[PDB]
Amino acid sequence: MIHLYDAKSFAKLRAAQYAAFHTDAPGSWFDHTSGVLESVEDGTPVLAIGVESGDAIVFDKNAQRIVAYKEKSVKAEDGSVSVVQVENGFMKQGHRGWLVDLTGELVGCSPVVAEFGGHRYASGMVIVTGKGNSGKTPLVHALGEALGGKDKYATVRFGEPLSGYNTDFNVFVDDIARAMLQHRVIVIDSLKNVIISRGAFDLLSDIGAMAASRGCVVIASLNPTSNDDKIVELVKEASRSNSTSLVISTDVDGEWQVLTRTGEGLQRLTHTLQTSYGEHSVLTIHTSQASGKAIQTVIKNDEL
Amino acid sequence: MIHLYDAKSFAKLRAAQYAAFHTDAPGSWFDHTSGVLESVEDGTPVLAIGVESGDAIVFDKNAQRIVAYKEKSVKAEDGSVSVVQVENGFMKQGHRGWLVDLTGELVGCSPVVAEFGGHRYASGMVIVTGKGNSGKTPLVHALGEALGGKDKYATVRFGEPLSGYNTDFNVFVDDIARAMLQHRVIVIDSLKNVIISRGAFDLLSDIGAMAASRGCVVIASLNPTSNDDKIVELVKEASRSNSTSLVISTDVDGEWQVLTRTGEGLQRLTHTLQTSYGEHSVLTIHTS
Amino acid sequence: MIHLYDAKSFAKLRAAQYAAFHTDAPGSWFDHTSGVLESVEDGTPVLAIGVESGDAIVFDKNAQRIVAYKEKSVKAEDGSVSVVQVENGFMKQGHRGWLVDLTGELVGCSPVVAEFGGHRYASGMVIVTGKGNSGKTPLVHALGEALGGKDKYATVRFGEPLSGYNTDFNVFVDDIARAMLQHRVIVIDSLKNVIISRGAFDLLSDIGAMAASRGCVVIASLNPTSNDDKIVELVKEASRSNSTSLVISTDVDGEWQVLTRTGEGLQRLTHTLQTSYGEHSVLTIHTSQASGKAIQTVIKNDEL
Amino acid sequence: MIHLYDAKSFAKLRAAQYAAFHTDAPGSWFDHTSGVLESVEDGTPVLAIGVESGDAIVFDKNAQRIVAYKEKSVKAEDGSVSVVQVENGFMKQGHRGWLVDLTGELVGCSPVVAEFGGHRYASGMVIVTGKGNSGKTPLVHALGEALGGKDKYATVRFGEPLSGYNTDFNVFVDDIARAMLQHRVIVIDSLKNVIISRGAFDLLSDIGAMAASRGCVVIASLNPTSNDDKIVELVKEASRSNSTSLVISTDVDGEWQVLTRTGEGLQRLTHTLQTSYGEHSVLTIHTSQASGKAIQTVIKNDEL
Amino acid sequence: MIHLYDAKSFAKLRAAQYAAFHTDAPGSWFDHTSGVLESVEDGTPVLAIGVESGDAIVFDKNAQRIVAYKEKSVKAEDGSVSVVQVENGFMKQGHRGWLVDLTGELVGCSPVVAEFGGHRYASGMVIVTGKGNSGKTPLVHALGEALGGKDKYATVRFGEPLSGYNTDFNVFVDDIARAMLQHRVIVIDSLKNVIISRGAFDLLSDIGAMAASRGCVVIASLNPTSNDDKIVELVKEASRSNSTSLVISTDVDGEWQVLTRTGEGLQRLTHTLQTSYGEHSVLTIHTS
Amino acid sequence: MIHLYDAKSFAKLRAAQYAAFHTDAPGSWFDHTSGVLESVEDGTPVLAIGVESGDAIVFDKNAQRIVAYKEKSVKAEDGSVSVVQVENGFMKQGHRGWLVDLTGELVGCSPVVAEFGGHRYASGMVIVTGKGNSGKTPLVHALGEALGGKDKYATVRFGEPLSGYNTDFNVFVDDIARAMLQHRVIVIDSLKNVIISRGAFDLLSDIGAMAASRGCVVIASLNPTSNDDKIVELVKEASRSNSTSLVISTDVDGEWQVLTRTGEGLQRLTHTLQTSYGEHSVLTIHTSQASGKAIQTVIKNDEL
Repeated sequence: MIHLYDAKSFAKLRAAQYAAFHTDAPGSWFDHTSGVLESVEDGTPVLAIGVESGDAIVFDKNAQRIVAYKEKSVKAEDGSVSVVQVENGFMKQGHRGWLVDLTGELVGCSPVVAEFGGHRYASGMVIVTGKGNSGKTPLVHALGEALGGKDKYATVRFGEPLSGYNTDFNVFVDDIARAMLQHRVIVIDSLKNVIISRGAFDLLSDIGAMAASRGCVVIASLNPTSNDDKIVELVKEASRSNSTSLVISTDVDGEWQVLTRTGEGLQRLTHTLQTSYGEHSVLTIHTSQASGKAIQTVIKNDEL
Repeated sequence: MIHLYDAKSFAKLRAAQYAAFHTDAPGSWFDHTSGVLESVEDGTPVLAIGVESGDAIVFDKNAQRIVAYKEKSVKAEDGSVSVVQVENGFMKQGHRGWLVDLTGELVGCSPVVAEFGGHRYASGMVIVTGKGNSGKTPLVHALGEALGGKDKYATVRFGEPLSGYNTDFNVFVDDIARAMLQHRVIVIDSLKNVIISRGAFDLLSDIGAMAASRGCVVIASLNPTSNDDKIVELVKEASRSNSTSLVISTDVDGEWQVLTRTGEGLQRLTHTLQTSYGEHSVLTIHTS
Repeated sequence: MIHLYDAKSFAKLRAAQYAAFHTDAPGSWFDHTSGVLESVEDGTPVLAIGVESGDAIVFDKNAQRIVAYKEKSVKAEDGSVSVVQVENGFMKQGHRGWLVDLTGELVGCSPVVAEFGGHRYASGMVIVTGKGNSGKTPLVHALGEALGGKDKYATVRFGEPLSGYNTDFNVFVDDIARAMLQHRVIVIDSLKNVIISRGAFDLLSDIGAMAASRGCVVIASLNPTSNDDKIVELVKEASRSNSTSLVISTDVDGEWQVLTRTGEGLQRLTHTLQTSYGEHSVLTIHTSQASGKAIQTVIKNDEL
Repeated sequence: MIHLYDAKSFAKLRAAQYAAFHTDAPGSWFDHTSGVLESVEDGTPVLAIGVESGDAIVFDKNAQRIVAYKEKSVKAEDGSVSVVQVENGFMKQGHRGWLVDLTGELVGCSPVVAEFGGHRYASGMVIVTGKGNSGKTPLVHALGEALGGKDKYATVRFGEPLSGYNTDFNVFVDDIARAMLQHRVIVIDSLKNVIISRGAFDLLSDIGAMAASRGCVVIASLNPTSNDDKIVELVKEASRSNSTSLVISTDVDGEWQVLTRTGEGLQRLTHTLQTSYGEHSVLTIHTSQASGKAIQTVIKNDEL
Repeated sequence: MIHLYDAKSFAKLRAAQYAAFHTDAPGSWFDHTSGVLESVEDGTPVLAIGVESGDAIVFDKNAQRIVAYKEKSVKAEDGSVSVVQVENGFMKQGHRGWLVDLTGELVGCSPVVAEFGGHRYASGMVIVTGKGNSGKTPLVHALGEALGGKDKYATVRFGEPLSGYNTDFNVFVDDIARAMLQHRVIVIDSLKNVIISRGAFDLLSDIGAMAASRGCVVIASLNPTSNDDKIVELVKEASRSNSTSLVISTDVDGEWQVLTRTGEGLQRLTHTLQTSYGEHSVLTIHTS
Repeated sequence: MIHLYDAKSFAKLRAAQYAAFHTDAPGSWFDHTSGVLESVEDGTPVLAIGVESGDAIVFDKNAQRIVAYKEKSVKAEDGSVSVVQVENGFMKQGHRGWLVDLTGELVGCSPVVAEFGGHRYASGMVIVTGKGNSGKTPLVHALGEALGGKDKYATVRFGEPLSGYNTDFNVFVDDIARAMLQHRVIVIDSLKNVIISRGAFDLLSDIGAMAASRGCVVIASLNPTSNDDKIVELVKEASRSNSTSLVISTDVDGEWQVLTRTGEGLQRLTHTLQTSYGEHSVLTIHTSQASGKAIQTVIKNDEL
């Protein structure tokens, strides 16, 4: 909905957003939204996501797909009303995204999802990319385990010519919806194929907000494979504007750079990671500042 | 409708337009359209805006969506007639924009919406863009608070990978319609996606006129993300063409340039703005 | 319809076309077509114009829209037959343009619409463009008043972010149809937005002939805004082939160049205009030859 | 249909094709096909042409449109069968082009349509183009009158911002069908607009064969207006492959070059024309060899 | 269908393919498929080819179009099954190409279609193209007569602005299907338009295999009209890829180069041709 | 489905994946999946593949096409449910790919399919390409026989202007489905034509995963024919991201380079092959290390 502000209310918002990343306890936001979801009336639609065609499928708090649901409206303080209606397995009325309020009026945050090696990591979407020798697959799995901490991380596999890999986009969005409804740390191996169908386009522009709202982190690998300037720019765009955080390889082997957006209008931070391989290519992340928008695009032409 | 003129009537129009920006009391136009809107019968369609598909949804004076409305025509002096029909949640007959006359025959204005730091600002749409380090988000919020003055400003959020951000275009136009119906100062953070679906195209070419007619100001940030090349001249200009006013960053950090169209065929004015950050990235616009 | 000729009949046609611009009394053609329109059977379709979708709406001699009209045919001397049928507010049979004969066999003319400052101006469409400091809006209004002479000129406003401006294409074609049915001098402020939907394309290629046939003049402003070579060429094309006359700014402030097509196969003439601003930006046009096709395109790359 | 040949039958065909242009009496082929058309059963479909949408309308020998016609088949010596069926004003079964045999087994000709100034001119389609000062409109009218000789020539007007000009494509194909059914010499002023909808594409690739089959000549003006390489190549293509003859302007004022295809597999001939203007821009063509395919494209880059 | 192989069966296949071009009697493959086609029940679908829209029409062994045909399946050794159903003039079930087995398990051949001037020519599709003065039309007709030998050659005319030329794609595929069903040597003058509608795309990718299976040769002229730039390498190559053989003009007038694919995985042969004109532009191919 | 991991479970997965290629007995994975397929309830859908239009056809364990099958669901441990429904010969509910679990939780492998000349070869898809004199057809047949070993290899022929070649895409996917259901070693001669319709696009992104899951190898030839940078990049993409292994020609006659992905996140290996021709062009492969991602793209510009 829309929000109204004056100098005072705005200043409070910024302070709260700042705290959501810098001081709140890592993962507390995720736990809180888990609570909100559990308190739902059962059978109540909570998440809508687009399939290949552009239509949307809906799920309940238990990641179970809803096939039929009679029109129902809800009026917010905004005075605005939201309507949800599912017919024959597809949304007839409503919008893509969370169908239940998880954020209240605390919007524009990058809720801290975890802490590792002395650094705080944001929830939302993290694209792991770059052009070079450093492999993205080992990195996403190492980051998943590290941010998972005490918890296991969920792995969504898509579009790779390996055994057991799903290659159907609609099964893909199904795996993603379930993962965000049930886990704090999610790894998507290969944003390839996607990034174009309406579903792929919707996913690319929806996933970050969905994840940040839940307080979970989606770690997706993306190889700037094709050097075709039409998609090379689609990679730099996805990385630039559709990601909450970015993890890119450097010219030094095993070294990665992490660029993270700490919140609406807040500063973008950066830190470095060193890594090394163990047996069977298992990667380990070793454990022992702002970057202008100009320095940011300097990082972007790396993908070019 | 169409208007007829001779040298005399034209001269009067130009004088009236000039006054609408230069001498009228800041925000008086908004108050006047508020009065007109309040006089509508309730359930009577007042605003129609396009959704993603190109279809249009309709609202009453209370920002309530109209699902069903039997055909109804209205004849003007122009001799022309307007018709409005809503069926199953979508407009069957009518046009996009205000469905009620707010402007009378005073058209082609950039009604003054506020005065700040010694400068008068126009209503309509204001695009804040440019390439560089100066952040657009802090600027639109600072501008919203300053132009809001004694009133709070409304914030419409869209398309950013942050918590609580709506990314569905249809919810977006809904937020925008409600905002223009109820507030004088509106901030849209991120005109992404738009600038393309038919809805996005309709929005870009309708919003400025809708806002100027109401007397409200829509302050929208637009990052020339697509490319970092001096293609920033692309979205710009295209911005300058569908905007009542333009606010672009300069090569000096914290400094911005304001270019404003004072009216139909009138002079385009320009002034500079100096700014600085406080705690938690709150931006402040200096005033002489 | 089609016309047959031999050396003699052709020579007569050219002489008549030449007179329609050079010797006829300014505005006489308009008065004549006004007469033909008034003699129509009432309720009889006289004008058809395309809406955004590509369909067409129809009007009667009083600029009133026709919603229902049973099939009716008419056979010309050409032996050919025209049919008109309106159903549910849209043309079911017929063509875009004038549905009644206003020109007889006198075709291919640029009927003189007015005289001012010692120059004759043609009816049809006039595009006012150019890239520079000189503003198009003040010029179109000054030209409207001047060519209007004793009569007022009509103003159609479209697609500008100012108060009271219509931005819906279908309302636009409605204003245009009514203007051409009722006035001799018409100003269209902003051909922007248009110039692409089927309606916009139809309008661009129909309006000049519609206006020239009626004997009215449509003065439209067009800023070569975007420097995107795909539409910059659409501007040079519209100006080159879809305009009866062209008014372009020069490198000297306040100075404009008028290029006018005097008729089918006739010479394109050119003259200059000097202007100055009064109070509230009101512009005034001060009052005190052929141009090859090569010199013509030299004028075109100005827009490039 | 398909034709079978051996050395002897092939040699006869070539001799006959050669005669159809070089020795037959000018205009005799037209007279012959007029005879074939007059002997048709009345109400019998003879010509089908595509409208904007891609559908086709049908006409009888009197240029009258056929709205309903029950399925009817005809078996040729080829063993193949042709079927024609019109329903609700549109062809339901059949093909675009002549629906009646006018050529017999004498195919691949460029029937001489007329003789003037000591040169034989071919029937089929003639595109008058080139980039320069020389005007196409005066040239097509002068060529129409000259080739018309004792007969008047028909003029089809389309897409120009002048009085009385039709701008609706469907009315345009209607005028063309009627013209080819009733006259030997036809002038089309402005192939602009066309040259893209399915109808425009069909017209461009059908008209030459339709005209050559009838023995009539269609003289069409085409300005290489837009210097947009996507249509500049569409102009060089239309001129190169869709025209029976080409008439292009040169770098010398008033001079034109005529390139004509004399028949299937035969030599392309070329000759020059000198012209001058009289009163009211009436143009006159004054009256007192093979060109390789290489020299031909050298003529083409003139349009580029 | 799919075929299985081991070193031995594969070696035999390659030997058979080699013989199909190098040692078999010229034209024997055509005669053999003629025999097979003649053995079909009549009214039984044998050929399916695509029309402009992408749909397909069906013909019997007599080149008669099949309007209605109730479903009927056939199981092979492969275990796979083929189905054919025609409804209202169009194929409802089936595939494009030959609907009857002509080749047996001898696949991947370029069956010799004729011998002339000391060279063996392959059946299948032959594209005649290139940039330059040498005219394609006279060459395809001369080649048709020479390969026809004792038999006349069939000529399919399409898309040229000359008298009696069909310009409707659907009539075109009809002429082509009939030609391949009834003749060994076919000439197509102008593969215009094609090289795009679905029908044109299907034609380009089907015709070569259809012709090679039958044992007939389709000689098509293709003018790289679109552009005169060295883009003649575009249509070419693309020609070389969908053609069994290529005939391209050289920089010496009257001289042409013949590139022919002798079979699946076999060597591509090349030889030169000298030619000259007689009366009325009749072209003659010199023979040593 | 999605899988959860912690350091320990992840390490076990990597060890198992490593073994699936390096130590398991060549072809054992294929034999195992053959077993799983034979245990299916008969008439039970096991494979779905896309046809030209984008729709999908379904097969049973005997490579027989399923035309009708009433909705049936299955719940996995993931909690997620899969549904399959076939109506009128096309899938109404379900996804493309294997409709039965063949991999269990052992995902992301490149199951060894065979061993030859001292090298292990992976299952999945192998694209044989490169630009040069070395012919792809003789190489795919030699590799088919070699990897086939004691078993015969299956050959799918498509889109070549030779006798007996199918050129209809839908018959093509039918041959491929049957081949993967019944044989370990498959050769596809010509991925030309494909690599664009929805079916072609689906095939390109599905086949590798389908094959790796079954444990069979699909050896496909692909000539980088057209030097049109829009498809030349589609070739480098298909080779780079849609292949489990790549076999490319070098600048030395008869020599080829084999690049193989050994598993999810594992190292890409490379070795060389020497070959020579016998009689009738029968090719023989003579029988007597990691390559960075940088060296990998250096191999890619060969196709450019």
